[PDB]
Amino acid sequence: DSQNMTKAAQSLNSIQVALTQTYRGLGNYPATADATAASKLTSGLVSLGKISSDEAKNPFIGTNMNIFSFPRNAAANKAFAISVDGLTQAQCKTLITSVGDMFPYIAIKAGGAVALADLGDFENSAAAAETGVGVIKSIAPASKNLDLTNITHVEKLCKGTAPFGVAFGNS
Repeated sequence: DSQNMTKAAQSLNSIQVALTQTYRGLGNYPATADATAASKLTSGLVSLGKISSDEAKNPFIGTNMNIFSFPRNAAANKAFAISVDGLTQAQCKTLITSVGDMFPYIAIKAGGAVALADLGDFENSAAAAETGVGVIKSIAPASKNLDLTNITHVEKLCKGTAPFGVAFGNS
């Protein structure tokens, strides 16, 4: 389908549904200062049965996807991002165009794993998809969101050296 892309889509959907159902009425998502805390958050949610072990798995690398909380219009812990790390460039581009329509926010880390600082702010970081890296889709009104009619965006998407991490966000 490819099988891993289909599985990633399913899992990413299941996780964002679980996060929004669980935490929207609680005012915030759980704090995550760094990727260590993000990893512990995912493991915690598996342990509550909110997401299954298999849904938490990054299908490309076999370990849990990190879940970060990050700011929204300066308010702490008001958005989340599910990070899919360890991708090849091809997997980065394919995944974004396969599941991206389900997420208002998308950011890319080239050459490493997603970190909190890479995420910026859910509402105030403008997308610059013509650069193919960083925030490439967001609700910021000044955003230049990924535009598959633009060959520049298509070619530059997931620019750089591997591994690639892609963060899929919502609030």
